[PDB]
Amino acid sequence: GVQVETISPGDGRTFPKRGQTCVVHYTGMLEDGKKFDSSRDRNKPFKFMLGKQEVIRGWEEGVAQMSVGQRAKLTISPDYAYGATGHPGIIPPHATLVFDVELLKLE
Repeated sequence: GVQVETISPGDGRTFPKRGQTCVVHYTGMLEDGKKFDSSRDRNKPFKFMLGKQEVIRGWEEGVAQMSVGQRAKLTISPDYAYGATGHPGIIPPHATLVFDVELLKLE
């Protein structure tokens, strides 16, 4: 399902763990390449404890594969995201997500 892909290498070491405050700039675009979200546009770094289940399952799972300082593409499967439900008002149901994640810093 989810198929996170390395873009550019990080430390190659510190993968995300339980309870860590993951910190990433990112953007979010559909399969079509149409965007729906940007971390940077806000210019605010995005922060989330991993395993907290506060996010879509694919984000919760696939970020862990990334290293600190790594840039990576999250081609998250819809089932691991909003899926058939879809994100109301934004993401149409059954749409694979594509994130240009950059793991700034685990915290």
